[PDB]
Amino acid sequence: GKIEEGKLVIWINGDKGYNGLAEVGKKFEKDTGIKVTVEHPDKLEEKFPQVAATGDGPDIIFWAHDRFGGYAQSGLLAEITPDKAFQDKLYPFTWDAVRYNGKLIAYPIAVEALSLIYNKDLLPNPPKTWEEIPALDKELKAKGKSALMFNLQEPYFTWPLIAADGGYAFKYENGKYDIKDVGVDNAGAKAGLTFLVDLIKNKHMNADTDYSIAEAAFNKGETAMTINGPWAWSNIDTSKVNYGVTVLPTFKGQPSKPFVGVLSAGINAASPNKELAKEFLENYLLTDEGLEAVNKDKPLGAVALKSYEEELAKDPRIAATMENAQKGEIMPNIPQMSAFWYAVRTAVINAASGRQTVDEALKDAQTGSELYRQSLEIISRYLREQATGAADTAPMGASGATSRKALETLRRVGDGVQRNHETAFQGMLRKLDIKNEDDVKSLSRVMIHVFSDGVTNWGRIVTLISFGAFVAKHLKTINQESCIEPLAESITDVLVRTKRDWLVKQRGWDGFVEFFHV
Ligand SMILES: CO[C@H]1/C=C/C[C@H](C)[C@@H](C)S(=O)(=O)NC(=O)c2ccc3c(c2)N(C[C@@H]2CCO[C@H]21)C[C@@]1(CCCc2cc(Cl)ccc21)CO3
Ligand SMILES: OC[C@H]1O[C@H](O[C@H]2[C@H](O)[C@@H](O)[C@@H](O)O[C@@H]2CO)[C@H](O)[C@@H](O)[C@@H]1O
Repeated sequence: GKIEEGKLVIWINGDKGYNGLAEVGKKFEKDTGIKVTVEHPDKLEEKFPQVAATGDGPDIIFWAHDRFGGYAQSGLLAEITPDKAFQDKLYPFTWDAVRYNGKLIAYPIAVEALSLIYNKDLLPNPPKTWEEIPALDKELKAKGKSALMFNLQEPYFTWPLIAADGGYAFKYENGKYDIKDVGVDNAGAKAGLTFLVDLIKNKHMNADTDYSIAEAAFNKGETAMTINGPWAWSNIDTSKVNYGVTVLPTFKGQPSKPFVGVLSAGINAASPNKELAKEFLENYLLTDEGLEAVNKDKPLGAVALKSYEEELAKDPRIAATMENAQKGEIMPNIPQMSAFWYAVRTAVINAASGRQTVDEALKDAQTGSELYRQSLEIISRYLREQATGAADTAPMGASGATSRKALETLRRVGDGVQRNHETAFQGMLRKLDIKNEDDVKSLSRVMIHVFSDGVTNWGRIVTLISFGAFVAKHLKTINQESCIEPLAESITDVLVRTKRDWLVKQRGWDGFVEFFHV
């Protein structure tokens, strides 16, 4: 579809201050005559990339910054170009959160971190350690209360415990991510998730607890503690619970490490209202008055706007938010975050329910989180060596035996396919008439149509990749060798997005190697 010119449609999550945001919209309308519609659809972070890819969706999307790199990589976001005067009004680290491939892709709004929230009438002093919670629950159960309830359906809430003893998403060293180094199934991650599963086994928590259930229990005074972000404080205020906000408990003597989000506002690349969107965000929302309107509805956390943050920083709840943030880590914004979160979501739910053991659950999560990078390594190497006649001398890196053996297998089976099906391959090549980088960009749709709509098996995956090598050879011969790595990226994207679940179920590329073992 087509986004309508002369209005603004905004999407924001239903846990945020969307009524406050709508008030800012009304102020904008009063000056400009432009109606601002604020919506909070379910699963908006999944809906956005689907609808925006067709030139549809909201003019402005609000989410934590972690999702925005994927959106930017997909061409769904307009580049943000504020002047120096405006940029200087926000904290530099918040702009860093919304930078992707050297470009600003959103406006930062506020810094969010989970804290421990406790009922002072039940628990005058909160526990300093996770390890003491079982004994505390026993004391409280005898009085008809429980120690702790929080959302076990979203891995955002369990991550601080998984990370505490050494779990990590993507390793960060010497000022850089090693995207090849994933820390989801190490001893530290296992210890944290085992502690969570044991809480459930011992009836201190219930696997089915979600956001609404935990919120209701805390706000009714039934449970002594919860884990939540600043947005939750409004409903607690309304409940009149005598609450405190504090540092998360330690695990094995180490801080809980929340993944820190920067609520950010991106402009849809398909919007015909980009100038209106920039005006709204810079001159209405990111002002003391604008942020106050949203914050009074549901608190934002530590806002990006320096002038207003100076007022808010005096609040002990914000001090606690920032203490927890400093103990955690700013989320990456790399496109692979979506897959990481899906993988860990499934692991936590399956481990909590008993569907998988902790070891089984985190193994699958590691495979899911590594899948893009490993698939690209294999596919890129095969395409490039096929096109040039010479292999890549670079070390395979992480999980290198699997990558090496997969590439060996692919050489054997993929060369066979190209030989036996040379006629069909040559015919399809000529039909597609691939001349340049723009023509390569058009293949994704065709690949999804032909590949993804068909039986899922390793044979069809070999055809996908082998035909890719056939195209790569063609690109080299016509002096378009620069198109090969984009092509490999495109093939990988199609494969891992459309066959994610199946691939993880096969043990990924180890399954491929076993399937074609001579
Ligand atoms: C009938 O004519 C097809 C040949 C089939 C022989 C094959 C052995 C079957 C018996 S099979 O094993 O069942 N596999 C598939 O049918 C199959 C799986 C994946 C595919 C395809 C087929 N494609 C159509 C093929 C290619 C040769 O003739 C078609 C290519 C594909 C769509 C075009 C654009 C494009 C661009 C890039 Cl870079 C990469 C891939 C593509 C998508 O990937
Ligand atoms: O649970 C995975 C989930 O975590 C984060 O989402 C948070 C969000 O940042 C908060 O603003 C608040 O709305 O709670 C969400 C968790 O339910 C990531 O930002 C998100 O991408 C990820 O899927």
